[PDB]
Amino acid sequence: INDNRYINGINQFYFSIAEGRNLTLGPLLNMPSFIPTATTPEGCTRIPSFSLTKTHWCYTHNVILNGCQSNQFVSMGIIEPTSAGFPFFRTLKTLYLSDGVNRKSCSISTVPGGCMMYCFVSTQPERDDYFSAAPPEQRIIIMYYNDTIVERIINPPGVLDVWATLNPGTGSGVYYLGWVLFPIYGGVIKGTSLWNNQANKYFIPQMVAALCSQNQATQVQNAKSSYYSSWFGNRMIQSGILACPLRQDLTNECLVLPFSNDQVLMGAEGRLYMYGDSVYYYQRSNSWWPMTMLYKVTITFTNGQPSAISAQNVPTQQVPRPGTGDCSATNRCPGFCLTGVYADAWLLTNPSSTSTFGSEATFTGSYLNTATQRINPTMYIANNTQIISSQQFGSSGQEAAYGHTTCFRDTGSVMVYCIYIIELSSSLLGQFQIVPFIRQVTLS
Amino acid sequence: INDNRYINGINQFYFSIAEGRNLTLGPLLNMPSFIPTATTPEGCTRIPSFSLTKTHWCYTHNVILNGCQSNQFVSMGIIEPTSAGFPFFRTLKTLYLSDGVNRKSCSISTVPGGCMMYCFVSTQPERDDYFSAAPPEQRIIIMYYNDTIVERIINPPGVLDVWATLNPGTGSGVYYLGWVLFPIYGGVIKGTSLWNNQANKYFIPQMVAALCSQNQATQVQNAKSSYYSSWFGNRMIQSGILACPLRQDLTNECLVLPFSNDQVLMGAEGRLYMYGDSVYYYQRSNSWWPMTMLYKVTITFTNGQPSAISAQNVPTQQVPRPGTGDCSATNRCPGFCLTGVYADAWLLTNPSSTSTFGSEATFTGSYLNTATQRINPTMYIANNTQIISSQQFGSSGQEAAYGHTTCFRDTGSVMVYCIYIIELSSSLLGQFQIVPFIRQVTLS
Amino acid sequence: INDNRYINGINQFYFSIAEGRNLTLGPLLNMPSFIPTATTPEGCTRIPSFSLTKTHWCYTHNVILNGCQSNQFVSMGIIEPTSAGFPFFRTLKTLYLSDGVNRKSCSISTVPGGCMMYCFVSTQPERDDYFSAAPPEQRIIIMYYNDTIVERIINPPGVLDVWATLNPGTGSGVYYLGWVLFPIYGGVIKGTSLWNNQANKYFIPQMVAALCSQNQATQVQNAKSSYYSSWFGNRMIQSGILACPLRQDLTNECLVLPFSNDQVLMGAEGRLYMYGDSVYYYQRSNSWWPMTMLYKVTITFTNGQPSAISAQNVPTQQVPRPGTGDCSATNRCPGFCLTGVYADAWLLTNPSSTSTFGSEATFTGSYLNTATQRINPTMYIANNTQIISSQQFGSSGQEAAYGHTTCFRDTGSVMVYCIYIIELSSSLLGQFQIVPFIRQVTLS
Amino acid sequence: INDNRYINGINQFYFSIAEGRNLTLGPLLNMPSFIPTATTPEGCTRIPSFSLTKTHWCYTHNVILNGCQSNQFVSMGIIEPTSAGFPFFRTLKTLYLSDGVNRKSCSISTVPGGCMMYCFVSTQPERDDYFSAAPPEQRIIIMYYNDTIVERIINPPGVLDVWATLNPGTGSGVYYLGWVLFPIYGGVIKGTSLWNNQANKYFIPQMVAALCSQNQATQVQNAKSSYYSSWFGNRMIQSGILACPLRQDLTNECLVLPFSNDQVLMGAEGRLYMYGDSVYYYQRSNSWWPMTMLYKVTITFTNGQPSAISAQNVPTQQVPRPGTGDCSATNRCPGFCLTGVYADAWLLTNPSSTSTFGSEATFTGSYLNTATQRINPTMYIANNTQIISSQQFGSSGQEAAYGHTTCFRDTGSVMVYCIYIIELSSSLLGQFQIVPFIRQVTLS
Ligand SMILES: *[C@@H]1O[C@H](CO)[C@@H](O[C@@H]2O[C@H](CO)[C@@H](O)[C@H](O)[C@H]2NC(C)=O)[C@H](O)[C@H]1NC(C)=O
Ligand SMILES: *[C@@H]1O[C@H](CO)[C@@H](O[C@@H]2O[C@H](CO)[C@@H](O)[C@H](O)[C@H]2NC(C)=O)[C@H](O)[C@H]1NC(C)=O
Ligand SMILES: *[C@@H]1O[C@H](CO)[C@@H](O[C@@H]2O[C@H](CO)[C@@H](O)[C@H](O)[C@H]2NC(C)=O)[C@H](O)[C@H]1NC(C)=O
Ligand SMILES: *[C@@H]1O[C@H](CO)[C@@H](O[C@@H]2O[C@H](CO)[C@@H](O)[C@H](O)[C@H]2NC(C)=O)[C@H](O)[C@H]1NC(C)=O
Ligand SMILES: *[C@@H]1O[C@H](CO)[C@@H](O[C@@H]2O[C@H](CO)[C@@H](O)[C@H](O)[C@H]2NC(C)=O)[C@H](O)[C@H]1NC(C)=O
Ligand SMILES: *[C@@H]1O[C@H](CO)[C@@H](O[C@@H]2O[C@H](CO)[C@@H](O)[C@H](O)[C@H]2NC(C)=O)[C@H](O)[C@H]1NC(C)=O
Ligand SMILES: *[C@@H]1O[C@H](CO)[C@@H](O[C@@H]2O[C@H](CO)[C@@H](O)[C@H](O)[C@H]2NC(C)=O)[C@H](O)[C@H]1NC(C)=O
Ligand SMILES: *[C@H]1O[C@H](CO)[C@@H](O)[C@H](O)[C@H]1NC(C)=O
Ligand SMILES: *[C@H]1O[C@H](CO)[C@@H](O)[C@H](O)[C@H]1NC(C)=O
Ligand SMILES: *[C@H]1O[C@H](CO)[C@@H](O)[C@H](O)[C@H]1NC(C)=O
Ligand SMILES: *[C@H]1O[C@H](CO)[C@@H](O)[C@H](O)[C@H]1NC(C)=O
Ligand SMILES: [Ca+2]
Ligand SMILES: [Ca+2]
Ligand SMILES: [Ca+2]
Ligand SMILES: [Ca+2]
Repeated sequence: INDNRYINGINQFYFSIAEGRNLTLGPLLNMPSFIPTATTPEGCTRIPSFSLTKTHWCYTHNVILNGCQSNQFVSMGIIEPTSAGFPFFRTLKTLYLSDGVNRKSCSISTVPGGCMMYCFVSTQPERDDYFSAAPPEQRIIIMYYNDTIVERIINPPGVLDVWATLNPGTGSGVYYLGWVLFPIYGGVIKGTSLWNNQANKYFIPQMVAALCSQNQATQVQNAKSSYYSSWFGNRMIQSGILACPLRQDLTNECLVLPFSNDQVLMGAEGRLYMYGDSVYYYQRSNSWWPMTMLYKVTITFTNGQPSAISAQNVPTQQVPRPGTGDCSATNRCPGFCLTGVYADAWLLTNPSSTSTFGSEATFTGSYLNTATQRINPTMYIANNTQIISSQQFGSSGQEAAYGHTTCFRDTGSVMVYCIYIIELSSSLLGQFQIVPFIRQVTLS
Repeated sequence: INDNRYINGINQFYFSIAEGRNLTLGPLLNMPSFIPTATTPEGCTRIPSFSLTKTHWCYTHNVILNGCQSNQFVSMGIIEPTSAGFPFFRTLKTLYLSDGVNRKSCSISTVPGGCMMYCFVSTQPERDDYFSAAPPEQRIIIMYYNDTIVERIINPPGVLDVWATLNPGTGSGVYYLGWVLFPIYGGVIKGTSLWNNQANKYFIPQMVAALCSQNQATQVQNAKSSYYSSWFGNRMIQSGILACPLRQDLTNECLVLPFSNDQVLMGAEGRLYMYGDSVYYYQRSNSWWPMTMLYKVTITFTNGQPSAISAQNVPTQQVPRPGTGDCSATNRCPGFCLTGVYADAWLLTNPSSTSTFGSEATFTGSYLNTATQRINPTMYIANNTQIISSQQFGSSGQEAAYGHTTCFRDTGSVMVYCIYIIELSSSLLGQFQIVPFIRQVTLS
Repeated sequence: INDNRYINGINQFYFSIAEGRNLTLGPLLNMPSFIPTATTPEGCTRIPSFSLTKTHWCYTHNVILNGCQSNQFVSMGIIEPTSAGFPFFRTLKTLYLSDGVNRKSCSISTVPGGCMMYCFVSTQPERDDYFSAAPPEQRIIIMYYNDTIVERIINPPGVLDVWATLNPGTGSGVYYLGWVLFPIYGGVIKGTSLWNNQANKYFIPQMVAALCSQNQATQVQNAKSSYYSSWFGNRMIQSGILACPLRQDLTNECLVLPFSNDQVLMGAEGRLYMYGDSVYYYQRSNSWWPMTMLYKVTITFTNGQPSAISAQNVPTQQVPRPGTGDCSATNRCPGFCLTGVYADAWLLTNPSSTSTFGSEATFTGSYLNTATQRINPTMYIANNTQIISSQQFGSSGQEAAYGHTTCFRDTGSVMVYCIYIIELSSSLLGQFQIVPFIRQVTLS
Repeated sequence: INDNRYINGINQFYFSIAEGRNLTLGPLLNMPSFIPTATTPEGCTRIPSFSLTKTHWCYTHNVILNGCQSNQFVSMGIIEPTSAGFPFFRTLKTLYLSDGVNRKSCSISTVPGGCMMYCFVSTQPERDDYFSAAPPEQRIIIMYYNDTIVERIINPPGVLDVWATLNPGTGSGVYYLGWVLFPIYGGVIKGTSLWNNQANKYFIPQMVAALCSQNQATQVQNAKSSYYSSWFGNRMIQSGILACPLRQDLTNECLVLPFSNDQVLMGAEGRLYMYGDSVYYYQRSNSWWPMTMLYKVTITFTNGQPSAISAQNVPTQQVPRPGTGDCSATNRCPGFCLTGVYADAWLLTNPSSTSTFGSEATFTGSYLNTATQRINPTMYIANNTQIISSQQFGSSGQEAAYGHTTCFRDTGSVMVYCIYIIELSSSLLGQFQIVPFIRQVTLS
């Protein structure tokens, strides 16, 4: 179990609104990395997922032997203090799922006594998945600290003949009230109930108006069209949550809960968080709006089962991501787009602490500082409109990809540490080196 | 425990003399590295030690937060096959000794149910250790797989007032007949019994004559002087073995067994191996002879206690190491030298299988292919006089340091794999990145 | 162990009713304090707990680095005579629980061979604890004189879903018939069995009638309402006792025994005492009645387990405490109040020695002599209606807070000494300086 | 024993000459004080002595019940890290020597397994001691951690009829090569061998010339006269060292070793230190030169017994002390003086590391910043000519007295902490409150 110094400093808003204004990033600190490196120049390690809870943490990433176009590495352990005062992620178990099953886009989550991981089995190019009317096989693997492993092929209702494809968001899932929730996304088939119930719905971030040159009627029209991709088999690209009861005999008990397209952007990879008793969702900006999308999620239970989800966006115009064409970091107008990168963000302040939800919110993470290239990885702290602290890693031109950020407090020294897991392009070993950067978020 | 595919393919001579002639190195294979990386540009990870036995493996290295001038990372696990057929070193436990005790030059060894590690506590520059008449504190830490940890300060007899300094060789120790043996080295004080019993002794490798331009009388004179260093407090630089009975209450039961200077070169870092029931020793070439030094060690027991050791050198003139001044890779004449690098080698063939010990021996490892710089890491297979297979890693100029090689056979596919643990200079994260390269040693 | 001069003079009523009338306080005596001071102007040391038994004493207090809004200091030792004749509390062991766990409101008790301490883990403002339906984590730490330490998270039955919060009373617990008893208090949830069984119950001290201007029917109505706080999450503020069997593997064996609200006032901090074989309870006056509340407790065992407690109040109208608003030291009428200070009192005379329980009782302690401010610390001796001896410490305006009093007799010189542990506001080092004042209670 | 984080960071020069230039004092940190407070307004606690060694620390001070014109408190324990990273001096044993023997001016020293304390028995005003030809009784008490206590009255040779008085310097003694060394001082009788061998000797600090307005011949004449006090019975006020072999049956084995008056100023209180294998001495400036006096001491052994001592002064003109009349902090000219205060200093840099001994030395401690009053306690870091960092404690006018400073490094976090034990005048409890201030000495 995690050291006494951390058990009470996990999954919470660490600073008050007032303190958020005076936060700065400290130096990067050196700890033994718990994320394995490739041993060949061409080896590819990508798509990390990290979940940290009161008792322990779970980590996983995909490994491809030659180039990035597989096996899945899983790790679990605890956090303990070093003589220098900062954390050391102590690995207590390692697993390497290598058996011919092409598990991809995996999301992992901590569960009592272990880790639960959700993946889909890839057997063809992603685009092909959207055209085929049949969805890929879905699997959830439970790995207990006692070395028992139980993998199950799941068939949640409302998937067959509704979703042409379904993928985990790769971002971490969370254990909530006895259920394990994972972010999901995919393409929905035209004419289905889901498609019809979503017809004419769209979402436009609160701060777009002041930045978009188009008029309200034009924005609305374009936003509605941003949820359908002709390139991806003419499907409605949908975001949602997969709720699975913690059981070892899962078959069709997991539930697919899509977000209303009136509250969320075009479906994309994502991540789920827990701040106190509240669930939050991060949605990759793979559509027209290039800014960090975070939402407070309200989950409704009907007869002990998740029945519906509602999302409330934390309005911002900060931390853009690189994109292609008319959907770069400089875009501000609605339209159909299918480009971007995963770059989640951690809320250091409570958005509900303000009279108007998210009026003044502070968050931290990493982002690729450039308009269209996956370059210049930069760790930062920002509020709704400005970056109040940042530090680029490496020299300009340094290639990078996804970034997963997680923060926690050591209740002993009373300092907050954040880990920024970044896929870095390496010239020595492997295509990428996934690095768990760690530093302190200093108040002052 | 290690998978059934490896339990019977460890610590043995894998090929016959005839087969050794047709061995070649296969491609480097990509597996998730079990050696942790640094998370800052200046973080320094160095001095690895690796021990692999029938049941499991132990690994460790030193971590310094800023630059390479500390904490000690320890790891243990097993080996299991991947769907591609090659090994995956599965970590089952990690430890990070971080408590203010500056444990250095650590050597680790597998023991039933865990790992036993031997280190010395550094409190001043190495050179200062040789001048002070008092030796540094010596410690042996036993780490059981059940998480029990027992560290002891040891005071073996014949150390105080005999050795000005004593260090583990950093290379792996071995578990032999109930005792854990570690390679050691240091400086002996003038006028001591050890010094007197070693007076006038010297060793000249069998193949030096044909390569050295000096006459026999001159070589002998210079060789005798190569065991005394005026730079290192005027001490006799001695190599030896530390034998410790496997106990949890060690105090003064461990025994210091020095090698006779008539059979070994000037003391240096080293490593111990087990090939069947035979113990072998690798001695770093930190003196005048720049070639790989391997010896078969004969251990004598008197009353259940190791009482003396004898070494028989495997005569070679292959695989040189970079050195400074008149002691570079091109040197062949005896004289005092104190320069070199650690680069052990694994014997793929049995030296005793030939009528004349080591007349035709084959070994593999890595070496820095250059005369004086620690550059051009190159993995190879060689016999007594030639390199019969090799492959440089990276582009010329690539900096590197130590290299620890370990080979084992998968008795299922019947192929031999060797892991080359190499300290590589990295430009991205940390001063060095210790990489566990792995490939196959192919017969044909 | 305590010196022979004290082993037989602990936890007893030292004077007869007749002698109690002629008791006066002697000068304060100077002994080396056994309570550590802060080393910074802002350091905060508060909330002491002190337990003294036949063999030894246990002491503890909370330490907060900046201001009083943590770590827990623990100390244990014995009492021995000085050449001047008075006591010296000799510390034989010190401990500083500093590990990130925010242990608060701790109560300590002597146990054979050590100390047992009970705390709760605070993670949010106190008021928040009452609103959340989940109670804070509860912990009991046993610290043996042999340096073994065993901490356990306890989950006594009848706490979850009954008590929104639960805290130790901070006053000392006592070792009784193999069980360690601690005073407790907190908020009970509406609709629970406890709440229902307590419905319509109330307690009005025997001497209130003659001092209250309201009529009997009005007093009764207001008293009933004094047990419910809308400010503290609409909970019934309850007082009680936590009984824990002396074991090192405690989980759910400790028992929560609430006092009947027909015999005790609104729940508050408290302390348990032992006078001979009788258990006594002190209840902080945090409600409407501002006078010292002491009760003789009768404990019932069913099958070797504490099953119920009954309290009999020692009727007084002496020694008031400062309070806010209509609940100051001058208040005498029932109503809802949530203000006051901890100020226990030691009974120098046996309340049962009189035909009518407590008809003539004498006690000693400290109290803040003022109506609404925590000012003017004053040590005293008093009977049911008057203060018969007193001495203010410092000059008027001197700030102070809690006061823990403990008396014992030196059977050698035959004199009674009392220690008054008082939190004093200091201008030099720290926010408060907890001082163990000591003097004699003279007969004459 | 001390935590692993400190065992290797004690009694050493922590910084290089270059680093000494960039040292600053950090904030004062709050830890539970290990020095007991008085419990009455008039209680007097004074004259602390503190010794810290690899394994543990020893502490002691004098306690007088009424005013400062007795009993002796002794404490011993270890150092361990807190969750905030800084030290906590954990007391493991306390003792209170209270038995009618007036032990004064005690100096304490750590010894293997305990503490050895040296005191003299006062029976009359100090001045009377100098006039009486008979010296006061001398005692050394050994207190082992196992609670065994052995006190002995000692009669070292060369004391009777030579020294009219003899006192420990109150500063800590040190354990050196099997002997416990304590600083001493007193008055020598006219006509004795010591007096004759010291006749015409004098010492003038290297930096006095440039600051003194008198000529060389006048300075020399006045300096010679500064070693004789007509006020103190016309004795030669001498400084020295008392060497005692670590034995439990001491009688006349301890040796009185006086310093040559050609290398040291008029006798005064003092302290002994150990930096590596070197012994250093601090001499209170109770004579004409008001600046910090530190000397490297060379001890000569003849037949296993200390036979002579030699002192080499570290030349400075920094950190003056308050004095009376023509001997205030502003004085610079030789002459007879008998005024000053104890204020030792710790060397953060090695004086021998410079080509010219002490040419650039850095030290830290506390000093009363004023010309003639014991006021304005101020902690500082200084070099030979300037104070490069300082912070006054309290508001101007704050009375204080002695200051004992001790520094050590936590080899885990790699930071240096210094404890400044200062006698502070308090208005609340006791005449003085001896406070163990602690902070970090930051490099940068
Ligand atoms: C490892 O821990 C898991 C989690 O408890 C154990 O799982 C139990 O498995 C049995 C069937 O094999 C179920 O009936 C239980 O309900 C499971 N426990 C629950 C509720 O999670 C697993 O058995 C453990 N490994 C072993 C066999 O030691
Ligand atoms: C985000 O942070 C920025 C920078 O701190 C805030 O901008 C400052 O706003 C204050 C007004 O309260 C001005 O006094 C400063 O001059 C602004 N800084 C500058 C120069 O840009 C910004 O208001 C924050 N956004 C919010 C309100 O969340
Ligand atoms: C080491 O390997 C080399 C290369 O295989 C051996 O050299 C060969 O020796 C044979 C004689 O048996 C010749 O026919 C080849 O022409 C040699 N190779 C060349 C061209 O260098 C060498 O003999 C081996 N060393 C030993 C005997 O251990
Ligand atoms: C310190 O004293 C305690 C109190 O006796 C010892 O506790 C015992 O612990 C063992 C398990 O470790 C139990 O089985 C015993 O019942 C305990 N004794 C009882 C009844 O209190 C503790 O072991 C002592 N410390 C040591 C190990 O020397
Ligand atoms: C508490 O103590 C007071 C003071 O000693 C008692 O009051 C005295 O009562 C006696 C009657 O027995 C009178 O003779 C005195 O004049 C009273 N003292 C004064 C002047 O106040 C009081 O009775 C005691 N309370 C009890 C009975 O416990
Ligand atoms: C506490 O420790 C001291 C230190 O070892 C013990 O002292 C020994 O006392 C005996 C006589 O009583 C001597 O003969 C030994 O030489 C002493 N030891 C030495 C060399 O220091 C002391 O006895 C211990 N306390 C006990 C009795 O347990
Ligand atoms: C003690 O410290 C002072 C302050 O750092 C030193 O004075 C400085 O000396 C340098 C020359 O190397 C000048 O450049 C600075 O201007 C001086 N500081 C000032 C303005 O006073 C002083 O030299 C040090 N004393 C020594 C040499 O030990
Ligand atoms: C943060 O720093 C600013 C600038 O000094 C200060 O005014 C503010 O009070 C700080 N915020 C808080 C309340 O911690
Ligand atoms: C190795 O290869 C050579 C060349 O083909 C062959 O002649 C030889 O028999 C082989 N060695 C053995 C016996 O495996
Ligand atoms: C206490 O003092 C009173 C007044 O002198 C005296 O009458 C009484 O007897 C004393 N009490 C006892 C019995 O000790
Ligand atoms: C100390 O700080 C000064 C000023 O920045 C810098 O020049 C110097 O190198 C530092 N000293 C060292 C070597 O640590
Ligand atoms: Ca499909
Ligand atoms: Ca040495
Ligand atoms: Ca609650
Ligand atoms: Ca005298």
